[PDB]
Amino acid sequence: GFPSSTLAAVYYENFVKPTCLHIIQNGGIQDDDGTKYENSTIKIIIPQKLTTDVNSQFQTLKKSFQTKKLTFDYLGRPRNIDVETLIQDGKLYVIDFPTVLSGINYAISNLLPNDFNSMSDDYELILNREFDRFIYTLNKLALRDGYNNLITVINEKDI
Amino acid sequence: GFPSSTLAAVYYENFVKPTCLHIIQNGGIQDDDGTKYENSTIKIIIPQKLTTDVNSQFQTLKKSFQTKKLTFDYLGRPRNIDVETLIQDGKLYVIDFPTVLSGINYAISNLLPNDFNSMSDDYELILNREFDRFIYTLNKLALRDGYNNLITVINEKDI
Ligand SMILES: Nc1nc2c(ncn2[C@@H]2O[C@@H]3COP(=O)(O)O[C@H]4[C@@H](O)[C@H](n5cnc6c(=O)[nH]c(N)nc65)O[C@@H]4COP(=O)(O)O[C@H]3[C@H]2O)c(=O)[nH]1
Ligand SMILES: [Ca+2]
Ligand SMILES: [Ca+2]
Repeated sequence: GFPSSTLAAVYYENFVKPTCLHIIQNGGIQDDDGTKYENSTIKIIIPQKLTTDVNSQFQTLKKSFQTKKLTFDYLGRPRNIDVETLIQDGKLYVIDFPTVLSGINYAISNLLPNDFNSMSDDYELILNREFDRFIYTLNKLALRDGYNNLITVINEKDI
Repeated sequence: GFPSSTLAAVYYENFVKPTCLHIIQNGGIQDDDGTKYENSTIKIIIPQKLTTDVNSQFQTLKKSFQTKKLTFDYLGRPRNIDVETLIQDGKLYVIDFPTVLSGINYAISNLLPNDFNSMSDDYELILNREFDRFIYTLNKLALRDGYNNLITVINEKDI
């Protein structure tokens, strides 16, 4: 249907779902010191602006949240899973800025005059519609699988 | 625009492009024994059928091509890059079955009667249209950046 929905579907199937299954099946995510955090949950961060350099955007968010990388395998997966994590008060949070959101910039290209400015109300509307579709798809798939209470999706503007 | 185009754009920006830049900037990909292969190129494999278990599909293709995993960092990237590789006659091939293609199944859901069979001519047409858009987008972006000669995109049916 909409590109933003399909990007949420691959992000869910190939990242969020196996992360949730690891949390459930492993009894949590393990830190460097060997502590396993049964109470592991996921915060998915939607940025206020979407840049054409999501790698630098990721780095700036990692610095701001003071996260560190942990890694785990999910059986059958082609590659390991890497997560940015914060540990507070006996709880672990995966804090993910999805690199898949770069696809939204590709989509929107055709929807704007190509003299467009990123700060305009028109542009804020079109981007927010794509984010709304992405968020709904992510939540729909998580709810269907029973992982609603493991995942929250937060817009940067609302922090 | 089309979901399949947007999936190609994220696959290109967040995987194919940094792989190409590593090959160019590093003077190739390095094997376990320390041999660096200046002649490193990418074969992107489009499957004949798209399953709802791309992880098992990836494993079956890895077994058939007899590839092994190599890993490298690309400066600024949130995570390392993992590639399946084959080495033959002084040349290295990245052989990638893109897990992003799972998104095409999500897209197509609405386009078929939901009593549909995967083997029908109708279904072969709709899937092939999505693959055609994915391939064109990948090639367009690679050509724009100058990486056309590093990448070939092969349909499994044509091997
Ligand atoms: N934090 C975290 N997020 C993850 C991880 N794996 C997947 N994701 C997230 O899930 C999205 C979809 O991944 P995909 O469908 O496998 O689709 C992927 C996959 O086909 C390919 N790709 C990305 N990284 C690699 C890699 O290291 N090796 C290979 N062979 N392909 C990769 O590029 C596509 C697009 O990737 P993105 O735009 O980055 O979009 C990714 C990213 O936002 C992970 O280990 N950690
Ligand atoms: Ca939730
Ligand atoms: Ca080519």
